[PDB]
Amino acid sequence: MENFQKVEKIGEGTYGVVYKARNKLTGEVVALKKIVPSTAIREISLLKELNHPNIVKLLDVIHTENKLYLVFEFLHQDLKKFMDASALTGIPLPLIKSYLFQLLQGLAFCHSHRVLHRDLKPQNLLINTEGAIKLADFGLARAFGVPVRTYTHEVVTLWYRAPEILLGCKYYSTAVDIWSLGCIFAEMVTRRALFPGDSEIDQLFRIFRTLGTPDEVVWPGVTSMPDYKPSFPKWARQDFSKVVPPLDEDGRSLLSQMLHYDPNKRISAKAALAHPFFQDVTKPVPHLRL
Ligand SMILES: Brc1cnn2c(NCc3ccncc3)cc(-c3ccccc3)nc12
Repeated sequence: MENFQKVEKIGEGTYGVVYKARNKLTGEVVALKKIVPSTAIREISLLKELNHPNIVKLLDVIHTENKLYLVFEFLHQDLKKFMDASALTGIPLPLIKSYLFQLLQGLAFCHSHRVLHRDLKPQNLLINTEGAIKLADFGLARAFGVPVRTYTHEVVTLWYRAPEILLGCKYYSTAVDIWSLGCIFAEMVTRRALFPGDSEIDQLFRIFRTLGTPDEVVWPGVTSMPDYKPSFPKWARQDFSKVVPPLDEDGRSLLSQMLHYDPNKRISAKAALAHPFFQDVTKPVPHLRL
């Protein structure tokens, strides 16, 4: 770590503080994350080769004095801040579309190598002045786990958690990331979180009130899941036209396939890239005030 000069704190991550830092040598400006079982070291080390333009580059892993530091490529803004900033007018549809398209490419890449994110959320979607958006923290969950609270005691958000995780499926799939991204897509369009649960049951019930309480018809095997209870209330499903106005039919159709209950039926990232919603996709430049 003596090779880096911290510039400022840029975030409170799941596993530790995240700093903007300068490589005291090359002058490189980076993001430095403070986070060791050998399995974690091997898993993380593998992420160094998982490179794609829509994944924040993992530059190096530093293990010293039994402390772990991850050095990443630096980006100037995150999607949470960008969305807050664009609240008054909303993010233009062509930009939301470009972002979704790019994020789907990042997921398709990671998923092809059998790597899951498992904790996608606006805070870990990073943007630059060129119109790019990238996923940060891919693979860390499998390496370190996903805590209930952060090292700061901050509550880890449930808002984007897939229903199979909430229902106790132990061996969830790449579909969990498609669910999260669908939640984020709806939030960009409406300017409000889709399912802002504040406990596991609130999160589940918020999903059920919008998408209908799942049953054996829409999700074969659901009633057997570890945390499923026959006493869950039976709510009816709402129309997407009410949920994400005024998203067009193509967008509502895609969102519906990203939020399918049955993870087996949920659209894959690769199939989503082929959806008609992306027929007119472009890459606009966002207006960034740094
Ligand atoms: Br890797 C990583 C690379 N950049 N980066 C950024 N950049 C955005 C930013 C935010 C504030 N000041 C300057 C740049 C934020 C976070 C982050 C980590 C945890 C929580 C929130 C954001 N992680 C990262």
